[PDB]
Amino acid sequence: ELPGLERKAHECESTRPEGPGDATKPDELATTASVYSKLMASAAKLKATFAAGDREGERIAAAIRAAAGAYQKIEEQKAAELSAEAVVPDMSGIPGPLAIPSMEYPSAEMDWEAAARIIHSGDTQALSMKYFRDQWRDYQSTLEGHGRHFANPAEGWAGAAAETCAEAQRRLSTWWADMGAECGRLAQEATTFVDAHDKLVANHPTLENVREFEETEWASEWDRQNAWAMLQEQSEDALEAYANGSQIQEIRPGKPPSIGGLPAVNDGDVQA
Repeated sequence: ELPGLERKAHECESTRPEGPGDATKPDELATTASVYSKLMASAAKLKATFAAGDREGERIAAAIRAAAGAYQKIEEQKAAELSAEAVVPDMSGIPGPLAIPSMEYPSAEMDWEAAARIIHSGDTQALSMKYFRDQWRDYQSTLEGHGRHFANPAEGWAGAAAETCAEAQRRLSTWWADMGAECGRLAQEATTFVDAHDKLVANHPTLENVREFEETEWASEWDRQNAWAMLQEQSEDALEAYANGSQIQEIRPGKPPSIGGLPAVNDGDVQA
């Protein structure tokens, strides 16, 4: 039994804390739909990548357990019952890298009463997306804490295999950190959005603006017309702000590093 090595291995398979959940768009405007699918696409892409990383962390655990099996083979070839060649860790039964689903990425007038309706037929506070944003943001730190599971090499283990695992462990550890920064990246892109949406709600004519105009007894058509003109301008001006002020970026996280073949292991690799 090689408990230092099993510990490292077990550490490596560690359950990754849950990613952020589903969000829903706050309304039915074209802008909203376009920006929303892009954030959903970005998030989709990250989950698929973290799953791939889950594989690598697990491949490493297998690597270490394979070396461990190799070490026990060495002690077995200490048959003092029959009275010291290096052994290659069996990796012929270790899962390969989990493929990252090649899913593609989206990319992009009406009267004010209608616009108003659509807007206020939705969540004017965009809580699902604010929540989505909140979650992704927090996951940054979490994913950083997660990578700490790999940062430190098995204790009392030296040799080429042990340094091979170490370097691979460090690369995964750094990568989970970088994946954490991608969370912060998504969240800032979400924030760009919910803030812009918030400005639209704040500046587009409200449902009160609608009734106030529909229930007004207008002296003439000139008064009624000129009063409409101003709310159609106000509608269009806020909606173009929303369109420009909400355009956002595609999150493209890099594939996790993989560990590959281990060398042979020797007696005296592991502490007594």
